Amino acid sequence: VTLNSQIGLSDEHVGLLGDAVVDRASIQEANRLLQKNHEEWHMFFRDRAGHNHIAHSILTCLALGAGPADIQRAYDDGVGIQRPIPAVDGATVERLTDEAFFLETLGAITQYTSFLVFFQRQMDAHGWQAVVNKYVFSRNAIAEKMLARLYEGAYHPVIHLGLGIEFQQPSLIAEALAQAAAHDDSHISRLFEACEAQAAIAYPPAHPKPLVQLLREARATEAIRSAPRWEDFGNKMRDGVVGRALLEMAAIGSQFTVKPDERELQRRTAEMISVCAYMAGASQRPGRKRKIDFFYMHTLTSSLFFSVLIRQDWISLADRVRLVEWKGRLDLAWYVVSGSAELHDDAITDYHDDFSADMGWKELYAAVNKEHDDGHVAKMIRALKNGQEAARPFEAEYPDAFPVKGDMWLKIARMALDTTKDWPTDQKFVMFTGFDMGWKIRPDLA
Amino acid sequence: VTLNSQIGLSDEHVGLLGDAVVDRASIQEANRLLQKNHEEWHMFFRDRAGHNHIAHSILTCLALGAGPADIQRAYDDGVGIQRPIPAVDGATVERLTDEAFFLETLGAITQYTSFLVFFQRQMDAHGWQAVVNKYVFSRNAIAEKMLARLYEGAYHPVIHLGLGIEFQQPSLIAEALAQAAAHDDSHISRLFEACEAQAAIAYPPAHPKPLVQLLREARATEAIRSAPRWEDFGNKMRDGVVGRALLEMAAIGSQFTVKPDERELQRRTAEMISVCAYMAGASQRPGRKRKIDFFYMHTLTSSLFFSVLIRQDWISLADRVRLVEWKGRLDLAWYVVSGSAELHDDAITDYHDDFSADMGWKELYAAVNKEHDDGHVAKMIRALKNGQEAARPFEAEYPDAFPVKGDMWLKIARMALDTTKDWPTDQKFVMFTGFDMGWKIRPDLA
Ligand SMILES: [Fe+3]
Ligand SMILES: [Fe+3]
Repeated sequence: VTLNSQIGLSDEHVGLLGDAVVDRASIQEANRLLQKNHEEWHMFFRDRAGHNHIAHSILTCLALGAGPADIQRAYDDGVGIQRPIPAVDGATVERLTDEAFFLETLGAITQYTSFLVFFQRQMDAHGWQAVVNKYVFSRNAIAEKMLARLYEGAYHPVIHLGLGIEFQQPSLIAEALAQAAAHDDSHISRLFEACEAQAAIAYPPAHPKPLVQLLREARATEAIRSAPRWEDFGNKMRDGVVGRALLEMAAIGSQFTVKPDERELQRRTAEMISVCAYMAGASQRPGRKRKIDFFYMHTLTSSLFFSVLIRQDWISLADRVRLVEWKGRLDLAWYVVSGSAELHDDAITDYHDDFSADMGWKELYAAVNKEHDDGHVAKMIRALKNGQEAARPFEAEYPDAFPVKGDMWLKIARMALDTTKDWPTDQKFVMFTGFDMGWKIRPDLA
Repeated sequence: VTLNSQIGLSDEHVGLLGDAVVDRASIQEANRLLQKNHEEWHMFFRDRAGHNHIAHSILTCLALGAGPADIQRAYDDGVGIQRPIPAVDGATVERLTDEAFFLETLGAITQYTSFLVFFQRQMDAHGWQAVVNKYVFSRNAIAEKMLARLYEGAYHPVIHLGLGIEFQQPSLIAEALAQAAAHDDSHISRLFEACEAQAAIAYPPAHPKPLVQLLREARATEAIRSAPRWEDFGNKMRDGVVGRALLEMAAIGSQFTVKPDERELQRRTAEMISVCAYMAGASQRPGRKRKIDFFYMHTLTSSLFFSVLIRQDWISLADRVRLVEWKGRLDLAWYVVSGSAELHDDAITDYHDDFSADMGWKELYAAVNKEHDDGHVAKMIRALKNGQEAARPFEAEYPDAFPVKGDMWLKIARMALDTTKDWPTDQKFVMFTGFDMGWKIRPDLA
């Protein structure tokens, strides 16, 4: 029992946004449940596509004005699928200090408990800021591995990492570092390194291209669009993009360069958020019902937490610039993984539905704090608010790099609640909306 | 503030070519901008492929008949990417007299200012002719490391040096010796030495083979054509040519020897100039557009500065031949790095475009002095002039070693202006034309 491994929320740094009052009984109700999830349940409930969203739903719902029972609502929904946490092999723990052992242990889902004990015990020594800036931002072998593993599994470790920095809870930061260390490899490091590779020789992008301009250039490149197959299934990123369209995707991804200025870093960070929302909202089929993509939304949810990192004064700006660059390049990969679906602006500009035809951010916050899900729909509307705010200082100055502007933000958030209400968790979203097969076999899609 | 460290231009030696009248206001205008670049901006703006062409563009444009507002143009266009010059570490400076410290400090980009201060203070002592003939042509440990470093990075340090000996400004010669000292190593030394190595045991090339003959045999050698890969990217030379085809490529380059005659020195110097222009003008794709290669064009821009060296009386003739020798042996390595693109004479004999179908050397000079570029296209046309004149007394006697002859010199200089007018600096040339990847991912190539 250490002060780090205890999850204690404080009414001081509670929410990046801060546009909602938090019922104080939730904070005592949240910590009580956050501690259970911290020492009872496995982070990975399956080996593949397994993530313990219990903490993410409890935290994000809170920052949107959650009640007491609404916090219990998040724990009760995601515990029905939750599996117990492995034991801690103390031999691995004491051995994880040797650089040779830490690398050979990476990829062990069953060793998550051991990695958590290690990062917690190392945080009790040099602090949560020193651990991250030597296991993530350090440019040595373990860093250049753990850093890519934060983007693994649809940016789920880097979402865990961002929350622990938002509410300042080193126990959470320990989990994210352990989650990234016990993740199966998706070969996405091979894409990150190649993208920063020809970003050296190829010079110079005098006028940096908008990220949306690279999205269109991606879909036209048939080798990229043809890289994912419905037969690849879970290994669309491993045995598809990275496996077939590596050299080609890196050619598009490399052209996304963030100049090392702070306003420029804020500028391009918002560009990624407008693109992510544009991806989840404009991936609709003319003629069919509106429905969001399960992996396009994960590009959006994670965008909010990259605004957390660029504000941290304890990360180097090159690393802060590196986090947005690696973010934007891996998004163009996921856009192809879902099927590179066609994005037209008419669906988001012309969207109406009586249920939320006049709801505001607050009403959406309220209506989302009570609905039963894994927390995904909540995180969407939370990021779309942040995307609206962080883009506005720049929205008018470059209208060609921001496809989502002004009122489109609220529209997408409304579409997020409409298309997932009165639907089970399995049938809320679609998996791979760019694949015509994804809509055929599903009956609820019509 | 020393007389050597002050860039003062005179109307006595203003251009190796000298076939253009120079607006005398430009000389005063060029001197006010070369000094800023001499004491404000870093020689390397990035660690890899980073070079300060501001001095190169201002110098070449001036000798081409630049006006006052055209000298400012070159500075105005290159300063946007420039980064601040590092500080000088005085301990390094005072310790740079010890041979051991000099050898350990090499390769430190952050110590360019320190090397520049050391080479300037040594030129204030024994002169500019004495500093170079003891740190370059001295056959000791340092000079043989620095000489191979003068060819690093596509002959850019020797481009600075050639510009320093041409206009007689010891401040520029200091920057060139400090740029080659602070350069990263591409392992091209291990190719230079193995070139001269079997150029001793193996004997004797009775009738020396032309340099266009060694190109073709190097492309047929599948073990040389296959060493560079698209994944190697930046380090195509370090971890590709020398990394894989060191022993092989050394068998081709060593056959390029220069007999120590003085007419043989200018006959083999002009043969390199015609071989280089043959690489940048014939590297086209039958069916696709016309566009030069970014590294083949660098082999031609440097040929003029090797015409500055063989005329220097203060360099020994044995050292003036080894320069042309090493130059010709590294040019063979760059033909392979770009991809050993097929060179067919038809592309430079049947070249027509209305924009410059009838332009002479005086109009190309006029138009290139007003086009906004890094200075590469102005320096292409200038080297083809020096190549037309110095190859003319040898063109007809050996028509089998001058693949570009007569009117072909003027067709390539037109080709430079057309394919690089109306293009941003990033899209003026292609990077690696022998690789099919280089033409696929670029949309402008059609
Ligand atoms: Fe998720
Ligand atoms: Fe250059």
